Amino acid sequence: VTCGQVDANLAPCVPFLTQGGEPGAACCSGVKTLNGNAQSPDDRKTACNCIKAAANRYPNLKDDAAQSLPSKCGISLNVPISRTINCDTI
Ligand SMILES: CCCCCCCCCCCC(=O)O
Ligand SMILES: CCCCCCCCCCCC(=O)O
Repeated sequence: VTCGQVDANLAPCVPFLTQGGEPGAACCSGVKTLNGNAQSPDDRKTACNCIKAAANRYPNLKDDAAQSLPSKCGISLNVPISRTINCDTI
């Protein structure tokens, strides 16, 4: 898992992450792609830290949209969607 793939798959989610509403088909497709390609614990930790880096690159979006993104796209995660989670301690 590389952070470039994370960014490419989450790029269609920026409109929903800034303007709310419902995540489109492309954003949910990217979310499910990322979820299905991060299988092993190391893959999931890598993807989590890539997502944290991306969130650092967007430091002015609040959390609620990203919190509702997994349920809206039909996935379930074992971590909260938060800037302050520690990815390497699960
Ligand atoms: C936990 C390993 C990574 C699993 C992929 C989750 C898909 C991304 C969901 C959160 C996206 C975001 O809130 O920016
Ligand atoms: C595995 C999903 C959790 C990913 C770690 C950080 C996710 C929250 C970061 C803030 C999301 C945002 O508002 O862009």
